[PDB]
Amino acid sequence: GPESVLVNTYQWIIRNWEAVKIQWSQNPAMLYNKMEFEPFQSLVPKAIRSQYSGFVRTLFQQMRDVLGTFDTTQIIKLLPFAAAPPKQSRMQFSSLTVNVRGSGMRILVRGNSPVFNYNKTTKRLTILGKDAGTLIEDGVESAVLRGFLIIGKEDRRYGPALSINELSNLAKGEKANVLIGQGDVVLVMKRK
Amino acid sequence: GPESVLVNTYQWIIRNWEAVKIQWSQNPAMLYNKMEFEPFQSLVPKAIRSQYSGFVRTLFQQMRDVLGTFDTTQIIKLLPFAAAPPKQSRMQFSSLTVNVRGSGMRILVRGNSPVFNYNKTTKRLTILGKDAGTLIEDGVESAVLRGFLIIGKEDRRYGPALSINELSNLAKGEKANVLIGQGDVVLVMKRK
Repeated sequence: GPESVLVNTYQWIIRNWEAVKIQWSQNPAMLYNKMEFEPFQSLVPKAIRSQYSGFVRTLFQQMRDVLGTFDTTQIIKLLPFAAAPPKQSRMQFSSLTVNVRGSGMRILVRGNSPVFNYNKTTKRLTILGKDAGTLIEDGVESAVLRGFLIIGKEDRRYGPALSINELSNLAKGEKANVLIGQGDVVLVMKRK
Repeated sequence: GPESVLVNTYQWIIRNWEAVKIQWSQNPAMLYNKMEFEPFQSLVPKAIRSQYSGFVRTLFQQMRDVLGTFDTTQIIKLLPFAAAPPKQSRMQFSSLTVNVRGSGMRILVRGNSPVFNYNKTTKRLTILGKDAGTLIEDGVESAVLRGFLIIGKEDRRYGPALSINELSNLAKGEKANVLIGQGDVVLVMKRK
């Protein structure tokens, strides 16, 4: 069923991570267009899956472009969302819907969630409470906000915290504090 | 202090509601530019108060334009946010920051919140747990989402629920289900 599709998709990415990782760097459009992502795509709401894809494809390019920010967990998490024909938008998505267990569950873009839980202690990925396998690894977070880097902890110098939908009029190169999740304020920078 | 400013601003709107209500309908730009809203504006983050204002001014015009949707509570709640020079944006704000009690507290755009609590049973407004006075009243919600009307309860006909940041590519006149708050899905329509 839908839960199996989600677990199986992440299991497949892990099993083939050697090849997938290279393709993500060298020919990502070919990777995104692989048939193996179609079952996952069936779980993503039709009204939004193209915008999710444009978002994730842009995040991935940020990661390619900003040295030292490669994050295996983040690539694996987001990769199936890149598989729709992309459309651009100005929105920041904090989570991404998948239809599973008879409801829309939401995968958090930053860090762990009940759907996608990578255990830094055991090194295994758990999807909806089930094992998906072991991740084989290769401060700035380049694949969370479109057009921004998360650069560290809160700095009071930069004023009141903004929500992720309050960033559109910041200047290129401007730093701001952002409420990125419950009780977690981070410093971001709008990319030049 | 800042808490007093918030309570006093809402008390003032209520005390002068007779005049304010007429001006809101007949000469809203004059109303928005009144000096009495400056102390409230000092509480709104400088980086976002113009965008909050463009949002609220647009919501108010929706209410003027859609017959039978006048909502005294909603006008009073949002009015001080209209007092900044407005700037337009495509964002949907679910809550609006005010700096009070040494933190950024958030006034929910739809319905009640700890900061702004209108009691439908007693008919009084409570701001940060203190009385602000009695509201004197004059299904569609026209002043919550920019470019949309909330039109009723969830209708499964219209598919998976979308978050408020997932609405930008809906067509004019299209209906969708929206997760407007925790465990509350509503049907919306994108205005023609």
